[PDB]
Amino acid sequence: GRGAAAAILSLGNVLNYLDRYTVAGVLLDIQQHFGVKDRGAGLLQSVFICSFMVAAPIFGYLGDRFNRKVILSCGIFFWSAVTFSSSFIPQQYFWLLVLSRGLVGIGEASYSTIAPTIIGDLFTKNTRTLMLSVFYFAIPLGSGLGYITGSSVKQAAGDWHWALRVSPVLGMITGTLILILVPATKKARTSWLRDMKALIRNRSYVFSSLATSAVSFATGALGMWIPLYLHRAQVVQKTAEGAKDSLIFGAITCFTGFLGVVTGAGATRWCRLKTQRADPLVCAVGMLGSAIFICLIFVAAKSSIVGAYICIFVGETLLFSNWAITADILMYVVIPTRRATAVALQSFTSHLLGDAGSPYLIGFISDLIRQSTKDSPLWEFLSLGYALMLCPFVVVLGGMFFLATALFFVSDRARAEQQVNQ
Repeated sequence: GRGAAAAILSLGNVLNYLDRYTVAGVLLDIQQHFGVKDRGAGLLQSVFICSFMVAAPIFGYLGDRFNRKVILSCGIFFWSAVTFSSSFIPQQYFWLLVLSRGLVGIGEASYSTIAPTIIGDLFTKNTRTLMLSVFYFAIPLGSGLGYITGSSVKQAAGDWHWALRVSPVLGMITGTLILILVPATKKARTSWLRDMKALIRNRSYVFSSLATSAVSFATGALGMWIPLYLHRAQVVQKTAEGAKDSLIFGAITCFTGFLGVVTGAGATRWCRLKTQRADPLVCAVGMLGSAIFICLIFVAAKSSIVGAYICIFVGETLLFSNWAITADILMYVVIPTRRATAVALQSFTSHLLGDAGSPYLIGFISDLIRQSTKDSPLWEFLSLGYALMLCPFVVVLGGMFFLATALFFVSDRARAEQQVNQ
């Protein structure tokens, strides 16, 4: 009953992230077929994330206006149909694909905002901790499966459109299953405005919000431009493959996400006993290590793709570890009454600052570098590498933000406790 409901919800989340990251696996094919440059490639994910972040709050308000199950199922159908329609688009028109990506982002935001409430409502007896943890595990597996499925469908069918055609068919079924296995779950604006007005004064919360914004920026840009960068490295070198590269990247991504969550949680646990501020400090250490390895990838790639893959592995491990700890930092620094507003504000801020227009930023820098210079495989590879060299700096800045959050942690916890008393 309820267990099958949460199972189908987790499958829907996996398919959600699969649809989200399918485009990255065949970005090269899409770019070659549509005759667009790195800027046009960026536009896709930029508009997608923009629509997602703008939609999540309106979908929360739809949730407290309408039923959760109805919203979530109508969403599923919506983005599945939109993805299938996007698969069937003439090459003459490209903005149609951007609009389809935006609509899919709207739907995926609806899901990401509605499903957690359904999971929480299903179980209240402390099983929801584990079931929500399953929901969270659905994320890295979802992204890895997106990469792998896109690459494999492209390699088998020989045409990229099929990559966008297969997933909707899987999605529609899950939607029909969502209603079948999941039972139905069972002034304020002024208060929220005061909540924001007093949250902006929270130093540690603001610094953690900036840090997670840098995290989102780096994650989005790198996860979207790594496949193209690897294929460019291969074409520069005498011997080249691209589906296998995306397969390896997706496998590494999911495995590193799981291992990184585990290692981050554990390491912050052992570090707590040494000193308070352990969670921000371990976040900063992980961020800095991720920056070092994301900088080393550019030196390793030209020598060999495999070295770049190990660098990807390490950087992904750390950059995924930091999430589970920044979450705990957030829930420490903010009081219960005002935790929902703080979570929504942090999510929107992270999406806007990072992963919203970041792919377009990388693509625009790469296009500028290619335009100023002559265009050829080596120039393309070097330009994309230089454009990606911006992400390590953002990761270092996020580590500095985590350090700042560390500096003002105990006093903010004291304020939170003294406010909780009353």
